Amino acid sequence: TLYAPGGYDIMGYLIQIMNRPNPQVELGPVDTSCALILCDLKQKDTPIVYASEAFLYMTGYSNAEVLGRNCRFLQSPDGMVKPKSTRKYVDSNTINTMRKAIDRNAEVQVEVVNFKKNGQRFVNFLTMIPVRDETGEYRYSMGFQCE
Ligand SMILES: Cc1cc2nc3c(=O)[nH]c(=O)nc-3n(C[C@H](O)[C@H](O)[C@H](O)COP(=O)(O)OP(=O)(O)OC[C@H]3O[C@@H](n4cnc5c(N)ncnc54)[C@H](O)[C@@H]3O)c2cc1C
Repeated sequence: TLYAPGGYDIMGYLIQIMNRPNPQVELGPVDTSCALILCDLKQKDTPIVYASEAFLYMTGYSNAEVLGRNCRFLQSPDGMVKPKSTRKYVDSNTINTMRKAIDRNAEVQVEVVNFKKNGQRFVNFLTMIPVRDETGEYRYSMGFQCE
């Protein structure tokens, strides 16, 4: 996984999201003080390319343990979840809903059981919205996590 050398336009993307003409889920106002991440949809397995301070702190994982990985790792108390595996602590329907929404560039909002680095179980009120890069086409996905 590689990252944009100059960094990501997180604030620009936040504004883009709040300005979206056809919102499908209720986000309301959000900013960089929250736990959020940006994944690259044009790279293998939609890797995380940006994680806010709040996300790292809320989950207990460091930047080096988050960047370049699919966020599904939060689905196991040991931070290890293989793609297509049948999770034993997370509802399959919820996981499937997330997968199809991403594949369709459709907004989605769910409550999913996740685990912190120390293994603590928590419910993640998660919202994901597709983001267009400078080309005007969808390239990234911004996720908003809330314990
Ligand atoms: C920006 C962003 C932020 C994210 N943040 C989080 C986060 O904070 N926490 C989190 O947990 N995830 C998060 N995700 C989601 C995660 O990265 C994956 O997208 C999610 O787990 C679903 O995709 P998958 O690849 O894991 O699917 P898969 O590994 O393919 O798993 C799908 C599961 O659903 C079941 N299933 C599939 N199809 C069907 C069907 N037709 N009928 C019945 N069952 C079916 C299967 O049994 C399977 O185990 C985020 C994603 C993005 C893009």
